[PDB]
Amino acid sequence: SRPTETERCIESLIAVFQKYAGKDGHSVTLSKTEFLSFMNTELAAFTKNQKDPGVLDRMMKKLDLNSDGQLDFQEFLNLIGGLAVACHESFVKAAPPQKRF
Amino acid sequence: SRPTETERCIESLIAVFQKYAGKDGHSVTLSKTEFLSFMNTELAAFTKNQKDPGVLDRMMKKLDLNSDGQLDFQEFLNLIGGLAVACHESFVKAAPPQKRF
Repeated sequence: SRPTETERCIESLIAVFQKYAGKDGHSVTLSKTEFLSFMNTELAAFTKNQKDPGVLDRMMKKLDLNSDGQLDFQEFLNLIGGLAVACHESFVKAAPPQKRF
Repeated sequence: SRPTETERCIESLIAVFQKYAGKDGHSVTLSKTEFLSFMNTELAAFTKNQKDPGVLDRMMKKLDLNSDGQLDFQEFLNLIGGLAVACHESFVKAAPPQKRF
């Protein structure tokens, strides 16, 4: 597999992490702060003017950082993935009258 | 944001789940079995001829299913995401001489 919709799907989220987590191959982790810039630089639709300080702020905080001292592989998928569920489809635009704290 | 590399990245993994987890909007979950077909139908590069029964088999089993009785949002990102780390970049093609059980 290569040109498969899913194929491009996987490589997509893995790299969002790798990009900040290493441009020339360094380690299998990243940085809580390095994630900051990425979100605001390549994910404004999720944190546009911080219209919602409960999507990103809640994820990055609850991500529980303690893996090798640095970020991680799923931590990112978890970091951004969670936002997708708290900003993109899956959960949002599905239960407008069923949303609360 | 819309045409951003990350933008397409998020929508990519969310839909892999949604697609099996509902084509016309049903719920925010999926099905352990429904995931089976998806992997073999749109992710053979990860389970091609089951060359590696430790990537998918270990993920789907350890995913710990007990959310609303059905699958879930991250469960998929976790299911496929984990594979990306156990088959795609992030972890693989990074430590050839540093891999083991």
